[PDB]
Amino acid sequence: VSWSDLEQEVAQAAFQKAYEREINALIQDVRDNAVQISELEDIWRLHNFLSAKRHEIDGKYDYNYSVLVFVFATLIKQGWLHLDELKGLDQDKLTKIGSLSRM
Amino acid sequence: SWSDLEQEVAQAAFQKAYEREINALIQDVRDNAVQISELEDIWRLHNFLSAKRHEIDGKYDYNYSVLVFVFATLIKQGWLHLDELKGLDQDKLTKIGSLSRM
Repeated sequence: VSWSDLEQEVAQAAFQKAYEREINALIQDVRDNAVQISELEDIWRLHNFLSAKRHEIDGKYDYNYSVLVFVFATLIKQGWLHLDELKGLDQDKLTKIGSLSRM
Repeated sequence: SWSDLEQEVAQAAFQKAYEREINALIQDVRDNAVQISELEDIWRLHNFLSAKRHEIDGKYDYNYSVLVFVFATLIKQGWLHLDELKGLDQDKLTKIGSLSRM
């Protein structure tokens, strides 16, 4: 509850940063797989991968301030974001989000 | 009622048309997975792989009780021509052909 005007600006920032980082990494993966595709089973493994990733990406980047404390905590736990990049938020948030990365 | 060698010419025509479509698919999934630029390109590739996995799994039903319908489809899709089924009884070919026209 309660997000400043610039807290909202630094939130969108850290969101789009971790977002772009993960998309690009995905973009490389789908490329680096086009090489080792020999059998049809390799295509099914690519389909399965695109399924799992699409489901995670569509539901993980939920820009909703009421759960955005949990979203950021995940990204931190996955390396797509560090507390250093959320610099600008109130302190209970930074302290809270941190405690949630290791939970 | 399928002969002993009708079964062999069936396996032949089946897996050949299969290879043509699988090989062609492997090229598409390769050529497209490379030219991906934005994220929207990956979701479109995902949708394609979804529809194809569903179509391919249900397209190649090697079941002699419906294999008259499977072959007729492949012919309507270019993965096979009646010329390649010429080992079958002249009466099946007439049926299979008529289903290509539907």
